[PDB]
Amino acid sequence: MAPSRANTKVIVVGGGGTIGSSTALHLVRSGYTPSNVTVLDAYPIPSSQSAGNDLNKIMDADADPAADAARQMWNEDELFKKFFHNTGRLDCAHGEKDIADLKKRYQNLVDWGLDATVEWLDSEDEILKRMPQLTRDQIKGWKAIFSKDGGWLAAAKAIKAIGEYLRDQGVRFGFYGAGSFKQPLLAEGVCIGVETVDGTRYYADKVVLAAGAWSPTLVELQEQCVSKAWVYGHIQLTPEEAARYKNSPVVYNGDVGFFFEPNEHGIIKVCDEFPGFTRFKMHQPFGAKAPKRISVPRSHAKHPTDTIPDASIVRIRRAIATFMPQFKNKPLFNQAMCWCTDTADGHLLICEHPEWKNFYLATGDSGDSFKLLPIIGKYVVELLEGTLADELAHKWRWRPGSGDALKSRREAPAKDLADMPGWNHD
Ligand SMILES: *Cc1cc2c(cc1C)nc1c(=O)[nH]c(=O)nc-1n2C[C@H](O)[C@H](O)[C@H](O)COP(=O)(O)OP(=O)(O)OC[C@H]1O[C@@H](n2cnc3c(N)ncnc32)[C@H](O)[C@@H]1O
Repeated sequence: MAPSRANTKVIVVGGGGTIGSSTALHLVRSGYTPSNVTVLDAYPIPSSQSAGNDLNKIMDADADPAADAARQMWNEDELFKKFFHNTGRLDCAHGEKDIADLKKRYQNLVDWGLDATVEWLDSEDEILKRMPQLTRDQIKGWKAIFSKDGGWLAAAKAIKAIGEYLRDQGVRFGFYGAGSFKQPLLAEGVCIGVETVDGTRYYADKVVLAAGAWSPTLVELQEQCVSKAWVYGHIQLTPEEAARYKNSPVVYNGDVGFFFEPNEHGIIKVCDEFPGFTRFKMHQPFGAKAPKRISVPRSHAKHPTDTIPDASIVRIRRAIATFMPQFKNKPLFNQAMCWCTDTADGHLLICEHPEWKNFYLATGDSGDSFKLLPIIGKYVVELLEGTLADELAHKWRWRPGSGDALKSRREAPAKDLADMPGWNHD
């Protein structure tokens, strides 16, 4: 019957990204033999097109079991702890609608699962006493929640640290044409390996597809996942300017955008807040009988001259003019699109393929899974071994026809890059 952990060969497709690197880590921590694990990625770990290849991501206070288990590891696991910056978060709102919603969010913590960590800031001057770097004339009528819990995650560094640990263990890697998945290798309905674009054939007992936004492009997912991009750009502070924002909280206003503490090189990343962009084109995933119109990521790693739409730049410039008016003349550089894939309900897609035995999906990240990096591979290993909790097996199940992922649980259906000029410089 089935091999032991030490004798099981596993291929992790997308193992240079978030879910895939975590899966490879948890296979080695679980006592799989490192040389029996093969990481395949289009790009070397940390993949240059991974959504986790970022200077920073937010760590919030999500009460979910996966998020809580990840939070404990960001605080306690020596591989990850140094990459969690506990700056806290300043969530601001203005206008009657946004303030009323913020006030209810705050009350839902008092009423329910404790505040302790959280403060209501009921005026401009209370926001300024927390964050003196803001400008009063730009925050007229604002209120905020200040949370001391959470902060930001040094995302690319964390995936790089997993990759170094995996290399030092003796995990096997294939990248570029030797890593770019083309198709599963099927033998009478059982997946026994993968073929890459260069024609290399890798054989294993189990295959994990952790290909992020590329997952519905690579195999037929029946629109369960729809891929979308979000945007950012960067500004460079002088050492004196950057020292003002040492340990600064993540600052967010849902009408405006958000920005992070400068990194150790003085760079602040600034983001819009919006429902994402698709990039529909004709493509034929493995298991599709003909080409289909699907959202296919427009990869900045493949197209490094790409930037972001003009509309996005206007929004990011508005966010800088509002949060950091003293920096409005700094150029916005290293502008990029970053891709995720939404399910209709925003829950993960972590399941065995219904026809291809031993081929597992680990995707549906839905734009909020970087914080799960330390833990998510544990659940994927449980899935491979048949021990995943039944409630999670159901929540993460194969579910075509379960709702429109174009809108997902977001405010609107995503707009398409074909309609949003300014990002293509070919
Ligand atoms: C884009 C984005 C995401 C994001 C965010 C802001 C932006 C702009 N803010 C976040 C935040 O504050 N907090 C948080 O927890 N998450 C946030 N996110 C979302 C997060 O980045 C994603 O949910 C998560 O990183 C997705 O992980 P996943 O593992 O699913 O995807 P990935 O890291 O992109 O990795 C996919 C890998 O697949 C490889 N690939 C693609 N095609 C192939 C082929 N053909 N063969 C082999 N490998 C392939 C990619 O190269 C990549 O490494």
